[PDB]
Amino acid sequence: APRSVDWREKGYVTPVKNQGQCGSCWAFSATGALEGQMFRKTGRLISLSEQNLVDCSGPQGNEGCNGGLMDYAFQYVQDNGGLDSEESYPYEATEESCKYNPKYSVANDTGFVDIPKQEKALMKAVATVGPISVAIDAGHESFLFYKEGIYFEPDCSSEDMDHGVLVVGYGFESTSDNNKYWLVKNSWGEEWGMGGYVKMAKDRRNHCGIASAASYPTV
Ligand SMILES: *[C@@H](C(=O)OCC)[C@H](O)C(=O)N[C@@H](CC(C)C)C(=O)NCCC(C)C
Repeated sequence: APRSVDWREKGYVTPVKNQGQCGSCWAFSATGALEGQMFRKTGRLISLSEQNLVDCSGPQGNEGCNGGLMDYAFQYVQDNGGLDSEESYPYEATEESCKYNPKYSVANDTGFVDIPKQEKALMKAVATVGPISVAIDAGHESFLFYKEGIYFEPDCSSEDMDHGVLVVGYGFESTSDNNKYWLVKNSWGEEWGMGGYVKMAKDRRNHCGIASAASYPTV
């Protein structure tokens, strides 16, 4: 695997979005990964509807603004046979009745792959697949008010993950102990962190659980 990967450099990643006051992180992490795989497949980068997932993927186990899972979202897209564009079904930060329209479907997937729960397995996936949906422990004020640099929270849990985000690459901080990081796309707007991104400690014992719930859709 390469020592450094950053899929934003190759056009795989839409601009940072903002979930607002809705527990819909799972939907944004899911659209992020599917946007990456659809771009690899077609060469077209098209923003996808988190609202479609919020309103319609209840049968697969998601709960709208009361949470969900990226794998459930990938299953909905497979079950449903498509997912609408962001443009045609824009984000509302509240759940309403399902309004999926196949006429505006711009994506599909055939399932998903759950990655083994090891950071080096996550590294290979990021290097060979593209952006990867992951779960992290985001429940600390150090993370809420994160500004820049490599985030490391000694109290972070590797099993109490609560926030779905997107790993778009990894790297190392030039000038050899605790220098590696994951490049993570968050869904809290472009003002949060580093243009919406956070560098999360890598190879420091699965910090904040980043490798415990990693997955991507198959297209
Ligand atoms: C994520 C979120 O929006 O928090 C940022 C404020 C949601 O809380 C959420 O869906 N969390 C989720 C696990 C993530 C995807 C790692 C969860 O708790 N799922 C179980 C709840 C059930 C509705 C599936």
